[PDB]
Amino acid sequence: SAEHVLTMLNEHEVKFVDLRFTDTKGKEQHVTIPAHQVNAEFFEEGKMFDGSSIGGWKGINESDMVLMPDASTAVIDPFFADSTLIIRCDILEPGTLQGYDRDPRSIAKRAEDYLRATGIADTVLFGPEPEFFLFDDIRFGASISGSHVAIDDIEGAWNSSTKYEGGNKGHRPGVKGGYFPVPPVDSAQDIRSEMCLVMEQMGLVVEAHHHEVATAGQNEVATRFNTMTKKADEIQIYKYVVHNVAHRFGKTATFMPKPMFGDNGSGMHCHMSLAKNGTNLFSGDKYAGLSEQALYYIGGVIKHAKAINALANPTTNSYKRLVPGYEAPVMLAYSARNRSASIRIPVVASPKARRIEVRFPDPAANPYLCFAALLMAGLDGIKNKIHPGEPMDKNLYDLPPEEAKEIPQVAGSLEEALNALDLDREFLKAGGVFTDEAIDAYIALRREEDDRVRMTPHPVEFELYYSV
Amino acid sequence: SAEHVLTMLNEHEVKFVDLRFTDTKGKEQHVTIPAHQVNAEFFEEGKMFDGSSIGGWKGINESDMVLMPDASTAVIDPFFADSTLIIRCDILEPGTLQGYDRDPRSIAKRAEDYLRATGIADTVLFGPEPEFFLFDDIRFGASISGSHVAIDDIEGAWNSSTKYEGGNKGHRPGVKGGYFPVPPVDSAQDIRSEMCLVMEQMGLVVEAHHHEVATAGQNEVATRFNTMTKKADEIQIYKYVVHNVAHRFGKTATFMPKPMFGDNGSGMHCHMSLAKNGTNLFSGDKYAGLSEQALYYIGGVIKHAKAINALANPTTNSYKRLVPGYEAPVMLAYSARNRSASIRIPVVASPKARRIEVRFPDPAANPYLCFAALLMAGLDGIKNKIHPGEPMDKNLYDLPPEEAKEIPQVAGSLEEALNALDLDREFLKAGGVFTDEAIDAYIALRREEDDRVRMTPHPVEFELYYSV
Amino acid sequence: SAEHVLTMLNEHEVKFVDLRFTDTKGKEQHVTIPAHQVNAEFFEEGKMFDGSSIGGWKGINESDMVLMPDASTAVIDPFFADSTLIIRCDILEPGTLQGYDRDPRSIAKRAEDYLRATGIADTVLFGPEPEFFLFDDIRFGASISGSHVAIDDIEGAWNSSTKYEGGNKGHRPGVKGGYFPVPPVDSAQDIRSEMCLVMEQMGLVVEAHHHEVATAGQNEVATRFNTMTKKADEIQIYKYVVHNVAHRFGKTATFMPKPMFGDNGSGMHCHMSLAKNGTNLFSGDKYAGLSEQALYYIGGVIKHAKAINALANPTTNSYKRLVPGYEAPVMLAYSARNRSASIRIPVVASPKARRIEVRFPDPAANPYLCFAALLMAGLDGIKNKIHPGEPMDKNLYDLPPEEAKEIPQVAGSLEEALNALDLDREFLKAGGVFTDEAIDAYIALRREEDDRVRMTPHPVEFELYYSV
Ligand SMILES: Nc1ncnc2c1ncn2[C@@H]1O[C@H](COP(=O)(O)OP(=O)(O)O)[C@@H](O)[C@H]1O
Ligand SMILES: Nc1ncnc2c1ncn2[C@@H]1O[C@H](COP(=O)(O)OP(=O)(O)O)[C@@H](O)[C@H]1O
Ligand SMILES: Nc1ncnc2c1ncn2[C@@H]1O[C@H](COP(=O)(O)OP(=O)(O)O)[C@@H](O)[C@H]1O
Ligand SMILES: [Mn+2]
Ligand SMILES: [Mn+2]
Ligand SMILES: [Mn+2]
Ligand SMILES: [Mn+2]
Ligand SMILES: [Mn+2]
Ligand SMILES: [Mn+2]
Ligand SMILES: [Tl+]
Ligand SMILES: [Tl+]
Ligand SMILES: [Tl+]
Ligand SMILES: [Tl+]
Ligand SMILES: [Tl+]
Ligand SMILES: [Tl+]
Ligand SMILES: [Tl+]
Repeated sequence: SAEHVLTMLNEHEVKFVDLRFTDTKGKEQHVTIPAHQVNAEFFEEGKMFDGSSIGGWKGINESDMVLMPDASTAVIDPFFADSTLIIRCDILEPGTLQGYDRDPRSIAKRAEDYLRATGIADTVLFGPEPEFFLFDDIRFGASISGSHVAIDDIEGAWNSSTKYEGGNKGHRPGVKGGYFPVPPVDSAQDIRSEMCLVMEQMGLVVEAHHHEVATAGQNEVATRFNTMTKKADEIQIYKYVVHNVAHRFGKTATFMPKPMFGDNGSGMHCHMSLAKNGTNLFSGDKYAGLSEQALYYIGGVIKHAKAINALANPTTNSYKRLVPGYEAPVMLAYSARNRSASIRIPVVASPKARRIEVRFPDPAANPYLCFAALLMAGLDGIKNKIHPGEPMDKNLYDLPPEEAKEIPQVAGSLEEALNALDLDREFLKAGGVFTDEAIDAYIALRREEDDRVRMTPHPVEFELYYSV
Repeated sequence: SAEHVLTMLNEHEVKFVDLRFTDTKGKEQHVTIPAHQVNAEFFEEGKMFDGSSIGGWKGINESDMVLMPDASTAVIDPFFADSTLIIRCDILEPGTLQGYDRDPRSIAKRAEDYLRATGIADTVLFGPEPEFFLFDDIRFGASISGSHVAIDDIEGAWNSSTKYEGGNKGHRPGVKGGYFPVPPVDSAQDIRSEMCLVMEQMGLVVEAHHHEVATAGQNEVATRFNTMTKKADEIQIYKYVVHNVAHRFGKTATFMPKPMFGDNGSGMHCHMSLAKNGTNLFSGDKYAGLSEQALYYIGGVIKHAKAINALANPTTNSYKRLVPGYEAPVMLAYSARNRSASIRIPVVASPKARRIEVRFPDPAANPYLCFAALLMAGLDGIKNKIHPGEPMDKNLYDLPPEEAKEIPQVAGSLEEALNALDLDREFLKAGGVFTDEAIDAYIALRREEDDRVRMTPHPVEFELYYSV
Repeated sequence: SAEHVLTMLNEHEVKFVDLRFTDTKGKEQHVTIPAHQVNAEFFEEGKMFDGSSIGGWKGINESDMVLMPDASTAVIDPFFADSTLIIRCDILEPGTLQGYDRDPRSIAKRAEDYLRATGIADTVLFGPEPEFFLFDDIRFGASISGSHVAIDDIEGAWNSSTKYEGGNKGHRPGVKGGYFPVPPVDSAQDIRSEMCLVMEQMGLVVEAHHHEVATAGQNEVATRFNTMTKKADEIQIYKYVVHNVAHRFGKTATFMPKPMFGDNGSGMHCHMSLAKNGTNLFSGDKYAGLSEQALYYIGGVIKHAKAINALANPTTNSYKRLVPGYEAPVMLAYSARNRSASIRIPVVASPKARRIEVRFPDPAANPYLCFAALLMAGLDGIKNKIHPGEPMDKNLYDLPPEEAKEIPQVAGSLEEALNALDLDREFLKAGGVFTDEAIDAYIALRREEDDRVRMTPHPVEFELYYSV
């Protein structure tokens, strides 16, 4: 906090302070202030901007907002050359100092408050498992005469034939085979561990690291859960460390859900549970150790899944991952074993660790809005005792049409998720967490992104239709 | 001052002294003298030149002028290899030692004197927000067979498709999107902070630093306000540090108003206020906390805007920024919210900080002449109680022809600004600040620059007319 | 006419008929119809289109218009591979069959009618002297990262140093020196004569051909005068032959007014005279053999010059030619000798050949609208006895400020010419020749072209301002 922060300034001879926050789409933003500009004043009323310059926050008249430093988030940047301290901020409306309707962090905080207000529980626990890719070269573009994307990495199976200037060494993970081969097949041990050390120096707690399924560098660093809002902060720090350590090693990292057709996409499973006075409200006598409270939570998520998709799978690319695969978590059902089920129930020893894992989210999701939406849906399931029906332990739709298998599924496109969010918005507006304008603003930003993809001719359309 | 300067010579074992001053166009100039040439004599009567060699100062007969060191400006150069002390100078006429009519610094000082002489206030406060671009490669030329300009930077969105020799890393700001993404999208954190540290070592006080809106490296370092003339000095030091730190990092910086069509231009908003005995003469009971004195100041600026343009937007390029955009500050009106308004009224807490922000200036402007012109116009607004009319809080001309929206606007071209300055020159000649010859000399220099642009075929004219 | 046309179809075994017309900007357009589609019907009511597809003619609702073949214009295309007959058309409104307000050809015809209606004369004679350039290679472009134009030709003086694959032969016209050197310096004798033979095969009458002043291929083919509308038709045929013969010889021709800075631009002087019952209404007892009727004509042109500019110099490029040169015809005065005068009075033997030469037009001008505007202005000079004042036989403004030499001049920019046309529109609306919508539509098209040039950074601005 304030008192502590002034200490860190001298302990580390800090020269600058990097004010950070997240935009509507979920991208961390920043502005730097010299250390000498930090004072008593600054902490109680923050510093403001010429904001009319950000996206989905742009009001023609009322362009000015306030940056409120959260003294608890203070952490040293491990990359910058001059000693600089990062301080996450909240965006508050001037004078009122209440907390901008469109500020994703404020929204997540409101949802945490509302949890307590309803007395259903006092804390929400989140454990995302975000995956990513490390490449050596990424090129792309689109103009009137065409479009293209070219991915390249030393691990790419396609390079088995490539001439290298010191010789092709040839130990690389094949398609869907990068799982756990030891080095030299796995070329990222040193890279992943650096990411872990740095993540920890930034307040995160690492549980594990490993290469993922896809060829061409899919990797993962598993970090420990935490309270909802703090965890979304951690996700932003996580992405920052990944992006920058990658950069510092001559790589380029991406959190895109599906960079390649034919190999694994990157997902962000979300483990969750509620608690009250140190008791796990999700352990009980019901299915797999679940409380009935947990089942209503599930029911809520299943009822509002398509709307949640607009936040957990916010890109058109997200829908290229959530494609009728067999492992692809698209079926709106729960199970402890079935992998077609978008909600896995971790079979676990201690009741203290009982929870649910919503598998459909991907890393492109704004952690704040996605996490909050998951919660609000779960709470609407509890407030309204929405029974999640029976578990789907049998086997996926590849167990094709048995009754056509008309099991509820996730949105099949962004346009559809956006639609769902438009209509099914009430559960989010509860407790005044999400406002209509906040929701409409979001829908509009994403709608223009969807347009670019729907309007621009796709390379495959030529393969399919040029000789029509 | 003199006494102090002789100290710095020994404290830093200074080997050279760099005499600096600014030409009519606003470019800092210099000549170096060995430290041993500094003495008692030098400070009281300066050292002179073979001046007939400078532009707009060139008189065929009377070519000799005097360089008068201002001992208060002494500062060490942070780039030069041999210890050298910079000393800003004033250009005085020989014998009389009065202060050259065409010397921009002398002109700014005369305007500060005149403020006090009229007793309207004792000090003028200026806070420019100059923006700039950092590129990797800039090429251009014009000959009988053609013309061309090619800009290139690692951040340029157009490079998303470029092959790089170690691989394209791909994290770059899209068009109009370089605003606040954290690194690696923002590639200039280390660069900006170095600029800040150095600026401070040169007497400036930094308030903040951040990437700007445009792709391809638009950046900004916000420095604290100061008295008019001292601030124009600071602008020259600011440009020097930016240009040289950029150079030292393998970049090239430009303060051009509009290097690229389709993305943000660089502006130099000017925050201003007057004061007397430590009281802010701009706080009052009127609109948004303004005094009536502030409104008359505004009235003056609006009345003489087109003439001020000739100094605040002195290039033909300036007019490619001040183009009917929606954010483009071209409407001669004041408002606390409306962004179409070329004069924003900072909505602020403390009356101590009340002021106005004239948004149309750009960095190509000679800080001295531009600042002085702004003042002289404001004073003519006060001396003559020119009511600024009513505020324009409604909404910009994109709120097209409602009455054709015949709101006063800034000059639409340099030729027009020069014209305005020609005719509307009286407010500048007040107090003998600006002389006719000084003004005519300036108009002529700029007029020949305008000619080159008006006379040389433009690439786009071929796109438009070759098949005519 | 109709009867004759059906003859030519069999005499030349015509396979196709090319329907041609001119758009608002002045570019010839076409659509091809098989010869078998020509019949009785076709001539009396034409064939129509899905027109909503043309520029400045685009009405969202009422998109359909009629193509009315003018049987007198029938001529064989000398380039097309299959025998095809060209037939110029008029654009008429459906049902009414009256003649589109925005059809440039209809407008020229209305102006010829109006001449007769006022009884001032029965025929208008026009003799344009359009100049052009023949290049070998022309490249240009503009994107967010830059712009460029590169001209190249075997005659370009800059190629004196170029390595050619069979050796540089070295006989080329220097800057401003391509005037009349005999071949091999003049490399276009064969090219020009082919153009002449073809022009004649297309109904034109050639008076002379020669190389022009500029290096890099400026050339000219002088054709005989003719009645106003027929002459504008001839100009379109002229441009067609030039463009296509050039193409057929491995060259590329342009009618741009000023492709290069530093050498001659291309102009289109317009010789004019009026007649009644075979008598030249311009010969008289007044100045240089002129009638007083001729002087009033001149007066009219001088009064409405800036408005006429919007049609005779319709491009931003046009204003790079009409630049204070000494030979540059920018002064609104008449003279038999002075070359600063934009209106030369040909000193000639026979009274039968007395006329005036308005020198400021360039080839980018829509011949119909430009010619019509010249006439309408001259007629307004006659109807209102506007005395042209006294002749300017002395010497040009290079005979600088003698009284500042406040002689009327042509528009200094397109924006200004467009302005003039906006305000000074009445003389054109006379006789219902030009309608308001027709004029406003034109002004809008050109206004968007002016925008591209005013908004796009110019290469020279970097030369001048990058180090600002
Ligand atoms: N209530 C809870 N109790 C215990 N662990 C939890 C709870 N809520 C969330 N978690 C989180 O489950 C996450 C880890 O999953 P993991 O299976 O190791 O990832 P991956 O198999 O995708 O590499 C951790 O972040 C873990 O701490
Ligand atoms: N009278 C005044 N009182 C307080 N601040 C002033 C006064 N006059 C000018 N200023 C200046 O306003 C300027 C800063 O603006 P800023 O909004 O941070 O820039 P940007 O948003 O363009 O990055 C500073 O240079 C500030 O010190
Ligand atoms: N009334 C007229 N009587 C005679 N000639 C006329 C008349 N009106 C226009 N003309 C035209 O003047 C034009 C020629 O000019 P010219 O000086 O040979 O061109 P250039 O010197 O530019 O190569 C011809 O097209 C000529 O027929
Ligand atoms: Mn995983
Ligand atoms: Mn998992
Ligand atoms: Mn800015
Ligand atoms: Mn500002
Ligand atoms: Mn000629
Ligand atoms: Mn001529
Ligand atoms: Tl900005
Ligand atoms: Tl896995
Ligand atoms: Tl995965
Ligand atoms: Tl010199
Ligand atoms: Tl800007
Ligand atoms: Tl000539
Ligand atoms: Tl010419």
